[PDB]
Formats: sequence, C-alpha cells, structure tokens
Amino acid sequence: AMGSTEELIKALQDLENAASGDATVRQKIASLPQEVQDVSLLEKITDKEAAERLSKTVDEACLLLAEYNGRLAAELEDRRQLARMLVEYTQNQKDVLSEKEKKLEEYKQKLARVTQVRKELKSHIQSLPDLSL
Amino acid sequence: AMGSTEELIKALQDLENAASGDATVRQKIASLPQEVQDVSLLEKITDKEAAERLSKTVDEACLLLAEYNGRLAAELEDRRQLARMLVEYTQNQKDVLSEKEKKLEEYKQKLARVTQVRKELKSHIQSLPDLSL
Repeated sequence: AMGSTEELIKALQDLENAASGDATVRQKIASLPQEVQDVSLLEKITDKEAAERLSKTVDEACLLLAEYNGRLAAELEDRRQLARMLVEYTQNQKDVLSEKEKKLEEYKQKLARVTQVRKELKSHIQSLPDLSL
Repeated sequence: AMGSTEELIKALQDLENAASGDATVRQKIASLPQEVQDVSLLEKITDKEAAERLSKTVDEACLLLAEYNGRLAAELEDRRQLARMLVEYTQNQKDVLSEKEKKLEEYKQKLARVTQVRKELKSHIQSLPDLSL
C-alpha cells in the first residue's frame, strides 16, 4: 500500500543496488588518458596510424561516458523520489505520534478512575454485613 | 552502520511488530464494564459478596491497564526516536543529493570535452599522409 512503511522499506532497499556498478566504471572514467579530452594535445599527432587509434579510443570513451551519465541521471531521479517519500512519511508519522499520545492520555484517565474505585471499594467492603454470622 | 540505511530499516521494521498484540488487549480494555471505573455505581452494592466479586474484577482490570500503559509509553518513546532518525536521515540524503548532482554535472562536462576532441579529430585526420606511396 502507499505510502506505507513497506513502500518505504522497498524504496530504501533499492538504494543498495544503486551503488554496485558504481566505483568500477567510475575508475575507468577516473582514468582515461588526457589525450581523449584535451583538444590541444591533437597537434602532437604526426602519424595517421596513431591518429586513427586515438580515434577509436576516443570513440569508446564517448560510449562509456554516455552510458554512465544515463545511469547517474536515473539514480538522481530515484533519489528525488525517495526524498519525497521520506518527507511524506515523516509528516505522517508526526500525526500518528500525536494521536497515540492522545490515546495514551485517555488510558491514563481510565487507569486513574479504576484506581479510584479500587481505593474506595476497600473502604466500602467493610461497612457491609458479613452475613455468614 | 549508524545512522545509516541499515539502522533505519531495522527501526522501521520494529514498528509493524509493535502493533501485533494491540487490538485484543485494546478490546478487553474496551469492554471493561462501567462498574469497575465509576465510583458512583458503588452504592448499588448492598451485599458484601457482590462487592468482593467486584473487588477481584477491579483488581485484574488494574493489572490490564497498568501493563498496557507501560507498553504504550514505551512505543511512544520508540516512535520519538524514529522521528529523530527519519529527520537526520532526510538531511544527510539532501547532502548526498547535492554532491551527486555536482558529480554528474562534472561528468557531462567531461563528455563535452571528449565530444570536442572527436570532431576536431575528424578534421585533423585528413591533414595527415596515408603513407602508401
């Protein structure tokens, strides 16, 4: 049901497998030769044989980064949903808290009253005939 | 491991199973006859024997209400602690949110620089000799 405790737990648990693939591809990008991102390095290629391999390297870095940016974008959208979920839920919990407090004060009233009948009954139990005699 | 997603999941699950015993003891208290809580009913007792049966009844209503109020006061302290956890956690999540936003924006920056190298490379390759005669 929404937006209940189980909902929140499931959404909380899908943050675990939001890491996973993270730091590895993150290290592939973390590296990446400087030649694939600095255009000013291009003047140093004086060989078509070398220039064509930078071309292929560059191509696949382009694919790595595009895919990763897609995953990151999705994770951020998920985090915003999880945020709204948390906020709605803490907001509901404050209500539940207020009502439970009231219920408890109602049961303390009931306990007081029962306690009162108890005390006065101890008095009232004498003052009556023990008709066995 | 505090505090921390794992922490919150555990505290979250210990909320479902605090309502377990609820509705039955809650229902026994609900049906507590008026004779054990109204001191004004005591004068309708004109027989020591009926007053003593009442005395016993009253007594066990007293234990039912005291133990239930103890569990309830405890539940309320746990909910207040969960409140504090939920709130600390939504703040740390807003932090993580901002850092992930900046991180991604930096990876889109890197994507653009790579993109620029791709184009200038497509131009710069026909500027070199295909040595083959």
